[PDB]
Amino acid sequence: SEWACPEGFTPKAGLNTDFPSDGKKRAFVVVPPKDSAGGAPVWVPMVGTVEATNWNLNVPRSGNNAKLAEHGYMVISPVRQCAEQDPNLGAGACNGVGKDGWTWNPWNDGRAPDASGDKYKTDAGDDVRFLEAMVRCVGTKWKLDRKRLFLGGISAGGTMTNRALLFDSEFWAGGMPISGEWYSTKDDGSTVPFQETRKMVAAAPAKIWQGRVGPYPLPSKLDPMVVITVWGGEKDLWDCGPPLGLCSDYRPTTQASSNYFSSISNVVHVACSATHGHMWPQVNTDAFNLWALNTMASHPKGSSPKDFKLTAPPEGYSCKIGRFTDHYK
Repeated sequence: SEWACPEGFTPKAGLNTDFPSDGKKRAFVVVPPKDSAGGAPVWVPMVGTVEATNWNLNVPRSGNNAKLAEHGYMVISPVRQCAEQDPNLGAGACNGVGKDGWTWNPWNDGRAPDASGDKYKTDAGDDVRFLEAMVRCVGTKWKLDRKRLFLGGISAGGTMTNRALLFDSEFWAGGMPISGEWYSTKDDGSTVPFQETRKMVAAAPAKIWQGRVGPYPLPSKLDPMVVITVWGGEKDLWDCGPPLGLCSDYRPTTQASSNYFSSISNVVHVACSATHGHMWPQVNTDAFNLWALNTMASHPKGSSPKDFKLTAPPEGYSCKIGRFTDHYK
């Protein structure tokens, strides 16, 4: 069976705590659709560094992702390890550098550039496993569509989405990484500082760049999926003030991710450009979210790329099949 729960755990509507996974106690919020017509498509939205899981689900400014349950989607939003099972915790310990082999603390989304992260060149990490186990467990109490499991997120959550799609494409039918990092590296897997990294990518904008967000080396093949990468435009940057300052620019990262997924023949990639900067899509939010999910739901796992049809997104967005062509000149 595709569906199972860990010993002693049973899923319920709303907040779930103490889900056992890789020896940790994990939490997640379940918002079921009113009817699971024999099998509901799934949306797993993830916050980034400073927004609380409940904001992403219930506050417009942060996405209002629970609204998708009104349109037939089962929505499951996972709580970050650092928030220690609190869905109302925004930043806290989450706003910090990573440890134990990880780059950034919110999500186990990319191996650290030093030796500490070498095990993660091949090990997907605890978060990739949690996300799958979580969905597999909810699936024992509500009927879910195994071929329509989609995940997504903003910032660190988009980074985590990229990692899960790279390491566990057998599970997810695809997803929507919004302004996620790629942690681009040189071909041999080594990392150079932010500035050089930005420049090397701008110097070769169509190249397939390796990255610590994924396995090293990146897979030459993946299971069938549909991926919608979202870039928020010129101001889509992450700057946390001195001394670190500007440390992520999502132009090269969404270019690099779009290049890779567009190069995998059995994966449909959609490159969406918006103008809201770095936060959940702000223009026509509800409409965009529903457009994006229905677009992914139109391409269930195992669909042929040649049959995918892209419809126009709401005003505020410009999407094309394939890699981004609007990031570099």
